[PDB]
Amino acid sequence: STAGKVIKCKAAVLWEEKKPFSIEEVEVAPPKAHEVRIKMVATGICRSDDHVVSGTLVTPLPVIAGHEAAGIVESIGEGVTTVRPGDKVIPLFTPQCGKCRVCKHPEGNFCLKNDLSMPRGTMQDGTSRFTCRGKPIHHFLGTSTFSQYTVVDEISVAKIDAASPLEKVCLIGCGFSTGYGSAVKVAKVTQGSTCAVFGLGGVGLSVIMGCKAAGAARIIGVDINKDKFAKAKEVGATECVNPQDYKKPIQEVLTEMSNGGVDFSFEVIGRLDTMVTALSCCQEAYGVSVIVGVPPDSQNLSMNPMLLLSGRTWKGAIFGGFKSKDSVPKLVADFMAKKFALDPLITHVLPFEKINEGFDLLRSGESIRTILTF
Amino acid sequence: STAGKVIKCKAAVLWEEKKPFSIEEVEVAPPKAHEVRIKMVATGICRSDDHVVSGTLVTPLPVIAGHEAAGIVESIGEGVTTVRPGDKVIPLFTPQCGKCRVCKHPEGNFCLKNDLSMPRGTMQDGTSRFTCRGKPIHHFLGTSTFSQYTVVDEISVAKIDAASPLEKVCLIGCGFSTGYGSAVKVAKVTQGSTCAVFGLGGVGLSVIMGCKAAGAARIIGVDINKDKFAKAKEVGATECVNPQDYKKPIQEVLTEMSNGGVDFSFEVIGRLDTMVTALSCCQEAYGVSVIVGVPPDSQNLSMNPMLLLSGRTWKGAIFGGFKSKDSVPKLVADFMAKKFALDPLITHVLPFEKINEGFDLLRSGESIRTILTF
Ligand SMILES: [Zn+2]
Ligand SMILES: [Zn+2]
Ligand SMILES: [Zn+2]
Ligand SMILES: [Zn+2]
Repeated sequence: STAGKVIKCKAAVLWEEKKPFSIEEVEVAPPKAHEVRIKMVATGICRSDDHVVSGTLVTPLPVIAGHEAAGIVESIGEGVTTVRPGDKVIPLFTPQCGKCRVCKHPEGNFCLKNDLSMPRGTMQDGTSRFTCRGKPIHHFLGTSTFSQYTVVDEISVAKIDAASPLEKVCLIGCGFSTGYGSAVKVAKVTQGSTCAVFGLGGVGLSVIMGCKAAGAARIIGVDINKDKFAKAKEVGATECVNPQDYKKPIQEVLTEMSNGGVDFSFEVIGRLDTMVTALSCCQEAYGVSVIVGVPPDSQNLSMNPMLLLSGRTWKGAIFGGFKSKDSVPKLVADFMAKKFALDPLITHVLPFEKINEGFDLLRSGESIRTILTF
Repeated sequence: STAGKVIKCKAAVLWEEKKPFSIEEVEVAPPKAHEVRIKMVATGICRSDDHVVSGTLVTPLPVIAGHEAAGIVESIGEGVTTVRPGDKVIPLFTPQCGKCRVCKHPEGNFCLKNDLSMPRGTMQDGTSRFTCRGKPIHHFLGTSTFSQYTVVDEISVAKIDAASPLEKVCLIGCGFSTGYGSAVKVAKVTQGSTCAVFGLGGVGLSVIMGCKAAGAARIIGVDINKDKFAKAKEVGATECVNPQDYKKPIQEVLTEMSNGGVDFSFEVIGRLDTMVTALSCCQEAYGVSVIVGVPPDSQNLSMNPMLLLSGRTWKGAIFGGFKSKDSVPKLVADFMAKKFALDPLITHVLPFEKINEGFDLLRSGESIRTILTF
């Protein structure tokens, strides 16, 4: 009954930088060929949406942010074959065109048809499917999840298990997959190993879960916030050290505990200094260090190349290294299996009209994760 | 007839820093348990021996440098089982104890019983087997190859094919294995791939040979010395670019030629800037960059962590990543097979008494490789 025409719903529009979201009434055009229209059930509030707000992550304004969510398909345009109206889904911030140099590469996952490198804030056709009173509103990463309805290209959507709690699995859209995959697919943690995770936030907790799934024998969780240590242990950290309690550099305290250094270290905070530190606390001969995120406004770090000469590996990734369309479905399946748990991460569920409030919880504080329900 | 007592031979002793080598008469004590005495047939002159001279690579003086050579066993001490008097060998700058955390690791190769990290300039027992007129002379990396006779621990020696041209295979002791292995074992180049090698010197030429053995489909050789380009092509480079001819940064010219960037890049010069450049000219989503060497006096490089975030890998290694004792024997076997050639690298053969002259050829110039014969 909306199957073939415009929709009128409320979306959180960012007109200007450093301005709160504006609950507005916008019209959502019907999906063109290979586009899919989804009715949002829940969306998480991720750090990267706040960067849009600061002007740190530069993308065309006004826009409709959000990228970590789950929904239900309302209508699909011409040529769509992967989803059907009524199907559960998760929109993908990192596409899967399935045909670029990267999609075909057995390891690569940063699909070339992504809108994060040189942001356009459009659909693959270069047009916006949103208007606010005659004014065109830009998309955010082919997602725009801070809307009751959104349109996404077919390469930016994944069909998941129909019995999926969408108020929980929305995590698989960013936060969880990003940390989880960093462990299991980027570092490729091995059983019996020792790992160090710098930052015990939500992505942080997801890395620990990965390291655990992977089979690590020890997981040192490091944060300067004692308070964050309980969940970490509950989720899998075997130990937790507060760099603030030692009279010496933790790379040292860390190299001493692991007797030589850890097998894998994770810098999940995005700090430059911490990036180097984690590189160092790693076994000099065969240690692997993974950078989970770096603020979009990061500067150059200072390092001694000698750190790599001994035998260390330094890696990075977007979306936990997962081939998005192939993998999302699988993470739900594993969750449905009772494999991993997602609850420990959800610290707040607010109705969607209270967005800006969610952002406050995020901005100055302890909010592991805030889920917005529609 | 020397089988169980001191020997008197000539060695190149470095008494002081920034002083030429002194052809001297020194006595070589007989091998203790698990030590082996070797009669040198030839030794290459490697860049790292000159660092000892500048004071850049800090090791106890006076010392007997050299570490890239081949010889014949004269006597073996108690408990030796791997070599027998008369056997061809290659002394190993990077040991193989076979029992440290690193020897047991399937990838690690930087044996923990190495003398490069915290140089002692002794034997595993902490004693020197050299004296010059009553004065003790230090060892260099468990090797000291600038001597007619040397003593090495059993973990620092490899037995090779008895039909081996030792005036050619001495290369497998440093120079060749270092570049070769960087390709075939550290980057683990794959067939059909595109590679970029920064620096067309000897290790440089060995990386190109590796990339070729490995099966690359394209090999861009980069150097600011047009003159070095012929051997590179002869040895395997499909193309050669001189950064000096473009009006733009080669990371760009390079990203444009490889249409996205190379699969693997090698920084074989040891320059900080070049280190970053090679990181960048690599496919953002799945490109691997390998650092073959860094001067022992290197400073911190400046970099944007964002380079790794997309999906790139940054690695380093000592001795081409090869498990020394296991591998050396195999590189001779492959050479004996007609697999790879070593000649193109040997640009100079000088009798050993003319050491300092070899160092001149090295120091200011084009000398791919200088082999010293005893
Ligand atoms: Zn693609
Ligand atoms: Zn996110
Ligand atoms: Zn060892
Ligand atoms: Zn060398």
